[PDB]
Amino acid sequence: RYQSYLEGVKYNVDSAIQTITKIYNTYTLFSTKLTQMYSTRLDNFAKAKAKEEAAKFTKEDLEKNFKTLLNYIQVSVKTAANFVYINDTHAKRKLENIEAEIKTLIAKIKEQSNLYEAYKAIVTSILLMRDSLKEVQGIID
Repeated sequence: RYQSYLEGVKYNVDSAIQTITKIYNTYTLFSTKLTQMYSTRLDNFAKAKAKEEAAKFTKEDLEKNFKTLLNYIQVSVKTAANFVYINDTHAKRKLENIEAEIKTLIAKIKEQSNLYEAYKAIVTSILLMRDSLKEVQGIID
């Protein structure tokens, strides 16, 4: 009963952590394509392929990943609202703080026309958020 709440929060927090890693790995890959397409060491064929690849990253994909992240945390918060003990109510409080931050990041992404700039606006925040979510996992398990 109460165990299924703890299990549900653990699953959704783990999925949120994975989603952040997916977003950060996308940023890393995007960055390398932008570097490659202006590189002086690469030939024209290779730079052209890198320019094509840099153009295939979408704001839609970033926004989808952020909606996936928000949804995992929102389920975590709804489930954690059933927590009653001193340590797991603290986990619930951290998750609500993280939910609010995710909404702020989704708003920041909207106000950036340039996709790389949108990633740059959120990378520090999501890296810190992943660490905070790792703390949450320890607080309850």
